[PDB]
Amino acid sequence: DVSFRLSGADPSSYGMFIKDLRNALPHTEKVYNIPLLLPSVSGAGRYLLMHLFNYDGNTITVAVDVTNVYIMGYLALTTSYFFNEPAADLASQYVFRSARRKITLPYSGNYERLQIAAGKPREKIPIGLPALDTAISTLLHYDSTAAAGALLVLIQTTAEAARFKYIEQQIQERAYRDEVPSSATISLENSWSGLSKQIQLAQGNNGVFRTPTVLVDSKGNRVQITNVTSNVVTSNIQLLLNTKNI
Ligand SMILES: *[C@@H]1O[C@H](CO)[C@@H](O)[C@H](O)[C@H]1NC(C)=O
Repeated sequence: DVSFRLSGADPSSYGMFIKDLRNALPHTEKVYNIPLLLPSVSGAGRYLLMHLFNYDGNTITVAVDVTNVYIMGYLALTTSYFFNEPAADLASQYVFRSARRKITLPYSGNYERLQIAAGKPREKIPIGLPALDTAISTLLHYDSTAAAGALLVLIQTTAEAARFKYIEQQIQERAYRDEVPSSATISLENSWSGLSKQIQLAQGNNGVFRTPTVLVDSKGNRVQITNVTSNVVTSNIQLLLNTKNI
């Protein structure tokens, strides 16, 4: 398991949590020195548990699929909650089985569905450590509309930060003040699968992408990533979605 406590949290302790999260995901090989997530894991070993504690010390446990860093569900006191999707239902066969009751959320875990449920795009939802504190607190008691926004915050401040150093740094900058994600942050989130694929395809193609990936940079400028010498590949991305899952 991995843990993070909002009480006394700072950029360093958050950085340690994101390091722990990354290090808890298994891999047998690296591609261009980036860990390649496994094609599959059978049984309960597929799921990592993240223990998150809000400022008051109340906690939820979040179940994460270690092959794709997708959040499947979470436990709050004696109630488990899972996304309304086959991968999440499968996860519910292995984690939080001791919950007194299980609620299936009225949406799947993908960004478009969560944004519909929340009533707003994540362009408009502030993120940061204070927002994460709020998100944990919200998830402690069932409210499906509120939970959608909370889960958008949760996914970005955990999984997406694990996947991209830039996003981790963006949250560290929001340690004591929330701010909506940069357009670059959104671009990277939307491009993780694509980047992961092209970095793997580059292995037998002299480091060259078969298809360029279009991103937005830190200054709001759109750019094409064409090969593995790009800063996105050398410095930023920290985990690759296995092409067998793309
Ligand atoms: C590879 O990417 C670099 C740096 O982003 C770029 O300047 C260059 O034109 C690209 N080279 C090839 C062969 O695609």
